[PDB]
Amino acid sequence: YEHVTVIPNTVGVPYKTLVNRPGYSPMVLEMELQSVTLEPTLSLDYITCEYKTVIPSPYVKCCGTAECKDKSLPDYSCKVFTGVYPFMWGGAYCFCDAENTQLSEAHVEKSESCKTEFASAYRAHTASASAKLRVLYQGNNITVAAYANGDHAVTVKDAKFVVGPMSSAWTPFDNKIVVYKGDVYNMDYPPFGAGRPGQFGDIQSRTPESKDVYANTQLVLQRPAAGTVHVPYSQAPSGFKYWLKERGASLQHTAPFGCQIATNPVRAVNCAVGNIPISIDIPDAAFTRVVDAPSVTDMSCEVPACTHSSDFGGVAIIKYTASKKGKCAVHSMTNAVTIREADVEVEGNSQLQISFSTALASAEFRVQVCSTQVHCAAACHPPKDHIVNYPASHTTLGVQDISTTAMSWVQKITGGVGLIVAVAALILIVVLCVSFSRH
Amino acid sequence: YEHVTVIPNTVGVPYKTLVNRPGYSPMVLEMELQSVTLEPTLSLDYITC
Ligand SMILES: *[C@@H]1O[C@H](CO)[C@@H](O)[C@H](O)[C@H]1NC(C)=O
Repeated sequence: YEHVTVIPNTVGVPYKTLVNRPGYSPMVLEMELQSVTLEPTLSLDYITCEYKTVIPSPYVKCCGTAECKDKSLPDYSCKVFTGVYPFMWGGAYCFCDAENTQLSEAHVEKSESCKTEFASAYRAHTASASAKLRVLYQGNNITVAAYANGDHAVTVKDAKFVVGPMSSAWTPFDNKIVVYKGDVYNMDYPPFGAGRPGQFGDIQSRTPESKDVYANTQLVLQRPAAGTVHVPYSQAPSGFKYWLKERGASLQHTAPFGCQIATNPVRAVNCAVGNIPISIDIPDAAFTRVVDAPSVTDMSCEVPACTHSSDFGGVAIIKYTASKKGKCAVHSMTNAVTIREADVEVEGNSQLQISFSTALASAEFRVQVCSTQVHCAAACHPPKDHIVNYPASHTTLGVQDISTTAMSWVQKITGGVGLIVAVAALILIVVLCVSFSRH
Repeated sequence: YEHVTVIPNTVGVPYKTLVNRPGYSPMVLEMELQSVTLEPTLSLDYITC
C-alpha cells in the first residue's frame, strides 16, 4: 500500500498521520523531524590572508649613482636618493659627503601563515537538502536518513520511504559568501584582481599554495633619516587582519528562521520553512484485517478537567467495551486537537485515560478508535504561564474558533428585524397593488 | 500555586478555605487563630516613686 502526506517543516514536533485501508485495521504513524540539512554549492572564488613585506638590504653607494631595474614581482617598488651621509657605530660609512647615493626597493609576498589561517570567498548559489526522520513503526522508534529533494528513496524494515522535495526553495545563504575558520558571512567581496587597500580582498590568492598572487598596497618609499642607514617604507596597512576586527555579526544570528550553520562541510540546519511531502509504501504484513482487531462497544467519554496549553494539558477518560484483548489505534480527526498517544491495548468492559493538547477554549471533538467514533465535550481554562521554552506547534488554532457559551450569545445576537421590515414592505406594496399593477 | 483569602479577626473559631486548582483535586484547609499580639511603641517619658 502507498500513502502520501505532507507535514510542516518543523523540528521536534511529533506529527500523527492516519493511514487507513479498507479490509484492515487503520493505523496511525508518528513522524518526527530530527534535523534537516541544506548543503549549498561550493565554487571557491579565491582566498586571502595577511601579507609579508620583503625589503632586502638597501644598496648604498659613494661617488657614483645607482639605477632602478624593473622587477616582475607583485607591487614591486624602488626609489633612489642622493646626498645621504649615513653613520654607523664606528663612524661614517664613507667619505663622499654628498656625491653618494642610496637605492632602495621592496615587494610584498604571501605569508606561510596562510597555509594555516586564511579567509576563503566562495560563490555558492544553489543547495541540496538532507534530513533525518524518526518513525513509530510496529511499536518502536526507527531512524531514517535521506535527501529531502523528492528523489532519494530509502528501504527500512520492508517499507519504502520517499521524502521531499522541499516546498520552499528559500535559503539563508547568498550567491557570494566569505568563510573564516568556523564562521560564515554574507558579504559581496570585491572582484579578483581589484582589491581595495585596507579592505577585505586587499590581497588575492587563487589557492593557499599557488605561488602567483595579486596585490595593491601603494608601496611608496621615503628619503631615509639623515645621518642614519636604514630603509623607510610606506607599506599599506593590511586590510585583511583589520576585517577580522570589524567582522560583525555572524550569519548564525542574522539568518531568518535561525538555520544553524556548520562548516566542513558548510550546512544550514534546523530552520522551519515550508513543508515536506512524504510517500510511504508499506507492505501489507504490518496491515491487520479488521476481523483480527477486537471489536469495540459501549463508548462513553468524560473530561474531569482540561487546560489548553503548549503541553498535553488535556486529560480524557473513556469507558469502552471490547470483544477481546488486543491492540487498537487511536486518533483525532480534527486538526484543532492532537493526541500524544498512538494506540492502546483494550481488554473489554474497562476504561482508559488519554493525554491530549488543544487550543480551543471549549474542546468539542470526536475521537476515533477501532473504527468507531466517540464525542468529547469540555471547557478548558487558561494556564498561568505566558511563555515556555520547549517548542510545541501541535495546538494550532485558526481564525475560526469556538465562542463556547458566548457562541449562543452571538447566535442570539444574530436575530434581526429584517424579516419584519420585509413583511411591512410587502404589505404596503400589495395594499398599493390595488393601484400598482406592474411598474 | 498562590491562593489569597481573608478571615475575620477572631480567635478559637476554625475557618475553612477551599483552594481549587484545575487539573488537580481541590483541597480545603482549616486555619485557626491561636492568638494575636499587638506590641506598642515604648518611649519612656519618665518614672516616679
Ligand atoms: C520513542 O521516543 C519517545 C520519546 O520520549 C520515548 O518516550 C519512547 O520510549 C521511544 N520508544 C518507543 C516509543 O518505542
